[PDB]
Amino acid sequence: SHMCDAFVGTWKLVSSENFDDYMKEVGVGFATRKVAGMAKPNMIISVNGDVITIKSESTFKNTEISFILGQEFDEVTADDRKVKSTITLDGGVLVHVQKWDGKSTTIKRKREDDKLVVECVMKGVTSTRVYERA
Ligand SMILES: O=C(O)C1=C(C(=O)Nc2ccccc2-c2nc(C3CC3)no2)CCC1
Repeated sequence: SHMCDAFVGTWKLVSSENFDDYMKEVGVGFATRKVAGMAKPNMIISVNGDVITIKSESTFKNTEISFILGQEFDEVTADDRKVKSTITLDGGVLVHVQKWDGKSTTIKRKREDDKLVVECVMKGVTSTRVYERA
């Protein structure tokens, strides 16, 4: 047992707050914001050795990242940004930093009760997205 076992599984979006404004701050255009905001993703998290895989599946896009904690990777985001990402575990929270064009955004994933809470921060704007087990 490890590290992320409390994250592993299949998770479904149950609430979102301030996601349109988060997306505006990251630079997402109108049409992508409207369709992305309407998405109801499932989040599938798995671990195999040192490799963590996170899949986000929705009607708008299916995206998947695999990574090793602390080891930077190049990522293409849902909104088609090319970013440099690093994911670490800090005090039981998965912290995902994306860097591009001299900007930065941080996505934190934490277990809280029976939920997986995703907090997304860009400049002063926070979005909170709550998932429960599927
Ligand atoms: O995993 C989550 O809750 C989180 C996100 C998400 O769900 N995104 C999406 C899920 C389906 C479809 C589209 C998106 C989409 N995100 C974005 C830009 C904001 C990045 N453009 O489209 C993004 C942050 C964490």
